[PDB]
Amino acid sequence: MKIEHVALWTTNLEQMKQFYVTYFGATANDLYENKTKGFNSYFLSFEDGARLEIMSRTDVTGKTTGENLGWAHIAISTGTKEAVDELTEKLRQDGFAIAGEPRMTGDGYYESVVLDPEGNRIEITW
Amino acid sequence: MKIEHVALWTTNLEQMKQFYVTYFGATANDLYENKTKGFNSYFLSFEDGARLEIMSRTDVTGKTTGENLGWAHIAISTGTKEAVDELTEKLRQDGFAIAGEPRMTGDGYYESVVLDPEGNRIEITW
Repeated sequence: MKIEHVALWTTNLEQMKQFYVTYFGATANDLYENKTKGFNSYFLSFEDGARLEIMSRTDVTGKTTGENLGWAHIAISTGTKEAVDELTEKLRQDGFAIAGEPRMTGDGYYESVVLDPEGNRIEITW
Repeated sequence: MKIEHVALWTTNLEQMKQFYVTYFGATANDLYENKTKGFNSYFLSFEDGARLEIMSRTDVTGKTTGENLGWAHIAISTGTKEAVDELTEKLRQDGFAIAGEPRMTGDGYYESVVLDPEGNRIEITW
């Protein structure tokens, strides 16, 4: 038993795909489509481990206000401290929101926290 | 680069820990605590791959109404079709909500969908 994937409801599917592909080295599979339900999805694969399922459908439309009970974030590890700093700066210069500057957290992670094109939290870990 | 963990805001931390430990074979680490911010957390490890970070803090209190933009669910694989059926039934008999009966989905997964003690979606995959 293990986590096969984590899924994300998205409003602009292609914009999101090319974000994770550009910045986190993800590989996309073929677009899946269910015209009847207005549903579209991609599975993004990383080096190994869990995949990210990005999906959208015409009825999934509501935005959540702040920090609430439920799924909180995902953490992508980069392997080193230097890697977190380098990626956080590439994202900054490309205009993304840096919610958390790189640092050692009290629970022992060297990470930064950035927001994807639709505001979702991602911890960029070593 | 890869997904190190997926995090979940929780209202009853211990209840949630023993759920994932009981049903999905997860192993918990030591409770982390930041008394100043009212924060508590556990990291649950599976066979390998991404971990599940279950956390709570006195200010994270709001519930989200339906299916919205943002993190959608996580999928735990069990390895076989038979395993999905067996686990979905154990969960049913123990009173958990079966949102989706086991079946082959159009995107090629044999899975069921159950709700954890706090209503979060989990796809139980083969």
